[PDB]
Amino acid sequence: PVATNGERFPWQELRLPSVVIPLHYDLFVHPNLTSLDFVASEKIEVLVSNATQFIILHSKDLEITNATLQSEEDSRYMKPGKELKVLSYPAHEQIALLVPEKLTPHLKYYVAMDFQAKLGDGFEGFYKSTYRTLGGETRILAVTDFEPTQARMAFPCFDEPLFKANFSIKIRRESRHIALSNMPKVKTIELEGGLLEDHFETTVKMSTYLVAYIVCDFHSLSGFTSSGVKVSIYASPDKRNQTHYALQASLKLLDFYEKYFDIYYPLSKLDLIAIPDFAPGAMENWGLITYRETSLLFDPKTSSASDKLWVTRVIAHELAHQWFGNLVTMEWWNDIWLNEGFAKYMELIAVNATYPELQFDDYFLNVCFEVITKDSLNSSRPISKPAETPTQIQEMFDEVSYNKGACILNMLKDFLGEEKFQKGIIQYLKKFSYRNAKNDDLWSSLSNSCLEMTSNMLAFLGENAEVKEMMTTWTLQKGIPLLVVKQDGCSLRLQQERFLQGVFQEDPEWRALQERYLWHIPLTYSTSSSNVIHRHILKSKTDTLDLPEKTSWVKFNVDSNGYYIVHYEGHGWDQLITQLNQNHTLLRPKDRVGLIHDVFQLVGAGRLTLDKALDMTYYLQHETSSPALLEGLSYLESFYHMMDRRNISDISENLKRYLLQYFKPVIDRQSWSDKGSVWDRMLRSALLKLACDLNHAPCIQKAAELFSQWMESSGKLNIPTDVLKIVYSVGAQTTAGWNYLLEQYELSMSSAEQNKILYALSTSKHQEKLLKLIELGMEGKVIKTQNLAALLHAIARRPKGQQLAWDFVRENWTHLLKKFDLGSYDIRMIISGTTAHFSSKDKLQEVKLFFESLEAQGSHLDIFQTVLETITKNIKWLEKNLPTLRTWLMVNTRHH
Ligand SMILES: COc1ccc(C[C@@H](C(=O)NO)n2cc(CNS(=O)(=O)c3ccc(-c4ccccn4)s3)nn2)cc1
Ligand code: NA
Ligand SMILES: [Zn+2]
Repeated sequence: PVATNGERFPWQELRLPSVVIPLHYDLFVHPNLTSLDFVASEKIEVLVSNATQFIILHSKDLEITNATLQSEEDSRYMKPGKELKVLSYPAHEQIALLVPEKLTPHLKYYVAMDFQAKLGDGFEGFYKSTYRTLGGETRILAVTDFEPTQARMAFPCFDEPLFKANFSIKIRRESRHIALSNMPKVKTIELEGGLLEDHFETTVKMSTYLVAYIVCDFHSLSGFTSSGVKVSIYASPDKRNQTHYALQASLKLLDFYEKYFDIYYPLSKLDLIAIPDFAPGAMENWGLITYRETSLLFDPKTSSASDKLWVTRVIAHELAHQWFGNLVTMEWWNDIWLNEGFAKYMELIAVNATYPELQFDDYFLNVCFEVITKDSLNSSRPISKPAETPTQIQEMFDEVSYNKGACILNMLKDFLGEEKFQKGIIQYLKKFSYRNAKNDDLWSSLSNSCLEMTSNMLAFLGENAEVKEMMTTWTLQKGIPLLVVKQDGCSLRLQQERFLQGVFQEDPEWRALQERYLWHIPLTYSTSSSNVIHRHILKSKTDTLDLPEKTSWVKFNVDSNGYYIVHYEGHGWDQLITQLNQNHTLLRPKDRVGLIHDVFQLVGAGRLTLDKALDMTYYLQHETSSPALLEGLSYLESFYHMMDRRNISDISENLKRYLLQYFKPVIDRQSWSDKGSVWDRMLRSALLKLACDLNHAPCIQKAAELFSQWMESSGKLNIPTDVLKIVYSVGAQTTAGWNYLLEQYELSMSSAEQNKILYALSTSKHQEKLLKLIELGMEGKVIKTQNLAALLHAIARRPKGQQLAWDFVRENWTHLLKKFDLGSYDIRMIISGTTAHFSSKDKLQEVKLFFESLEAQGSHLDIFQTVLETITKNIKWLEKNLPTLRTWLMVNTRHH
């Protein structure tokens, strides 16, 4: 309605008009890494579908100087063309190009624009990044990051994922720099002044948010896949030795993704570059995937086995995105899960297929449990929810769109079989190649999948209808269902419910939270007598089944492959617990993990008492399966840290004693080395970290001895990676070791070692030392600002830093909003990581007042409600179960 120069804007909708459709961008960028600014020009080929007097596109923080319109099909706009009037509307981040004469439909025009801006200083758009060399030199590079709505900060464009087009990129650079982009380099021309100009191959049809171009001086290692794709791993020169595994894994993973999807990677080259200053974990720019140094680089001397697993995960995630994201892109950000959820799920398939030795199949259950934590609350959301403003679009990248989408995909695969599910995937990818799809399109392609007139045809059409109907309820409804199972000789009564955390069965608002929710749950169950898996689809609120066997216990949801919680009435829980204590080996390992998880969730839900869960944790002395052991230990360790965060010293000390005593044999048999399998090493790390956290004398002595030897040798003696973080943390307890660790941090060349050292420094007791770490992170010179969100979290969870971090966030909010966006993942993680652990009425009131203060200033986020409800959850869990824990621990002291 208005503009910066007055006058009216010929558009209101924050969505661009569908009239002018782009076809081809000609993008020339001239960045100057000395003045830290860039000048650029573009020529967009547009197709006019309806007669209009104006074109609307996106532009943000770009000074536009020249704007012309040419046409080869409309003679009125012949060469050299006419000038266009530019109107700016920053409220919607749009600009309007006013044309002198109405354009003709079904024709093609060319929009040329010259613009310029400074290199950004944050994490978005075309921004500047620095790295440190081995000798101490500091170098500068320029990198792009556009997802979701930041491509408009680099060049004016139709910045929506539906407006796919081709891209011809040209970059002007000095001789000391190289230029990378999406496509390979076709030609380099030498300029008069001595500069160089790189011309890149034209890109295929793709959305704007995947455009990338980098000017740097990195070194790379190259390799070729089976299908001839040139994979190159780029990184800072002094770090080239850290890229070997990243190349090996990318090659293998790319070959698998081609074989599995039956579609070749279409570009001739694929580049993986490790950016020093990078906010997200990685970004899937087509042919130029940018990574954090901790997500791509692997150094055997300082990287643990878990680091190897994370690097493999992120490479598999980003490579899978090349199909689920670049090849087939969503229609709009409301269905963001169509990209992210699939990629998260494809991690499991790809890693487990290519690196089964990493045993990521056992770890996948955590992905679902993390969302169950947030889905059992009223403040959750459906996987497909509309979004409009850029902040809302950024908020769509949450655990819902990622993990929940991945988990229901795994549930649907278990229901349909791997062959049928794979065929549906291949049909979906081949059908929507180089275009966009939506939620309904995916479910149609997945249900109407052909493995490898008749009654088989009628059952095939009925079952495809069934599948589509089933998944529609899983994507359009929030929450997670709870299955109540009641046994009766041969009868089995099944009830479905909306599982709620911290809202019991009789609470006055529990019936107002059971409104219209109903799920088509594909139940699977096995019995104590027959190992045969039984399948049944629950389509109503209540149902009954019959199994002629009359057995002891019935275990529903085999391997927890279904997105639901099971509850057993009567003697069901007692039968299962007795089964575990006698011979846990009769139940499947994933069944044990699901049982432990579900038991503790129901204890919070009010369907079970805490002593029941604590009595189940008795069999953990007989457990050998690492996942189940680590699950129970994590619950007990969470209980200890929940007590220690408060001043409850008696319960905390009793929990420490029980953990050190009941789990002494497993702790003592652990070595201080990097030997064994992946889960063997991860079990060692977790157990030794737990023991050293509880001030166990042998752990502390061994860690102090290792740290003393390492410091006296000055890096010459080697600490095992699996124990590296533990040793450094213990060493940081002394001012001498603390300062030495900070100095080694500044001088280190391994990002993994730096991450371990930073954690170690955060485990200090002195208030001034933690505050200095926070201030260093804010400054961004020694400790990079990209680590701030993580650092604050590590400090706030500990008792000494809880109030310090909370005070810092409340006081320096305005300074934080200058470094990150409101909807950015960093701000969301800062708020949650400093507030969600609170479990008192006073802290809940403080957080409520803080969020209200953030309101009325223009800042609103969904994480506000989620944090509040979680703090409320914690308060209710304490008041309802605190004396029970006390009594159980005291009873254990007397039971011997
Ligand atoms: C497993 O390895 C991973 C996991 C996630 C990612 C994120 C990445 C992506 O997945 N791209 O496809 N991404 C999203 C955006 C834009 N939105 S953002 O608000 O700025 C935001 C940034 C990070 C988020 C996040 C991180 C962890 C969990 C949930 N969310 S959310 N840019 N890059 C990369 C690799
Ligand atoms: Na994506
Ligand atoms: Zn992703």
